[PDB]
Amino acid sequence: MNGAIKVGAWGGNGGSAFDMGPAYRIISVKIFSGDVVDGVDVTFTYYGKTETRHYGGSGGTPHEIVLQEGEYLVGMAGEVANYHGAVVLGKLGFSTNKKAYGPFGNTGGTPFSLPIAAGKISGFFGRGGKFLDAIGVYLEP
Amino acid sequence: GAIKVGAWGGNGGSAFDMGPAYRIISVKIFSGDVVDGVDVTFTYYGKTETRHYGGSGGTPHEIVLQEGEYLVGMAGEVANYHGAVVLGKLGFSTNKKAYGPFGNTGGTPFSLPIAAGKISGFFGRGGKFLDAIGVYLEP
Ligand SMILES: C[C@@H]1O[C@@H](O)[C@@H](O)[C@H](O)[C@@H]1O
Ligand SMILES: C[C@@H]1O[C@@H](O)[C@@H](O)[C@H](O)[C@@H]1O
Ligand SMILES: [Cl-]
Ligand SMILES: [Cl-]
Ligand SMILES: [Cl-]
Ligand SMILES: [Cl-]
Ligand SMILES: [Cl-]
Repeated sequence: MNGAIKVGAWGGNGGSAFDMGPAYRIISVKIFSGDVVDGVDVTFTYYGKTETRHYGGSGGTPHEIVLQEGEYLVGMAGEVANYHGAVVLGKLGFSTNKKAYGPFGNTGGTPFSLPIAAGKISGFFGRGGKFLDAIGVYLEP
Repeated sequence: GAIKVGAWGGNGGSAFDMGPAYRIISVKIFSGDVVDGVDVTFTYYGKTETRHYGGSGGTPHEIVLQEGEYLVGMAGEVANYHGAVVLGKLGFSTNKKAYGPFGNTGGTPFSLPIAAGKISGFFGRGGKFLDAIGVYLEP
């Protein structure tokens, strides 16, 4: 994009592209998991108004990360998994400058990790179908 | 300023920190069983410098960047090796080719695809082998 740093897409090539773009501020992220990651719902500030986007499928059970002020997403790790034929995220977690969350989901696979020594996660993108085939992030300082 | 991603690997060795370069020219990865070391050669504020990270061992494999060839990928495997935790395998992708991975000791893998941006620099820890490595990213 427009001076943007986009990192990954980890996962399979199934499903449909989704691209959140960068946010001014991520308010909350909400991961839906059972066996795998079903989806992610994101809520953020763009242009001064609140927006919420719904990625991946609609299944699974929510795990909500509510960023306090001064809390930033500075890590994301998971496991790329075969699952009933499709390659999707079997596990997904996140770290802020305060706590870790997850990983959510119960299907192991080939792991990925993204420690962000400097910067934060500013947005998301990836692939979505019945479940969360794949996920990447936007970065910024 | 910068966007630093990772340090994948162990906590032994001494830290290193190339900082971001203007352009990267070549990366050289010495490996045997594991990843012994990396040489980087790059331009920086009108100079040309080289740095060697980690040890003296291994057989080299060179990535020489062409006109408008960026590093847009790094990937390998964190490893326990006769004690120390080190890069056991390591490879890069340019926007034209994949290279490697070099080294022959699996373990727990990592992948950093860059969909938008480039690797402009390295940091990490090194000793006799390449204990840990991370990268600086830029648009
Ligand atoms: C109630 C449980 O909460 C977490 O442990 C999830 O990983 C499970 O999938 C389930 O939602
Ligand atoms: C390969 C997969 O096998 C089982 O997991 C089924 O329930 C799926 O629908 C698919 O058939
Ligand atoms: Cl140094
Ligand atoms: Cl470069
Ligand atoms: Cl040196
Ligand atoms: Cl570029
Ligand atoms: Cl060592």
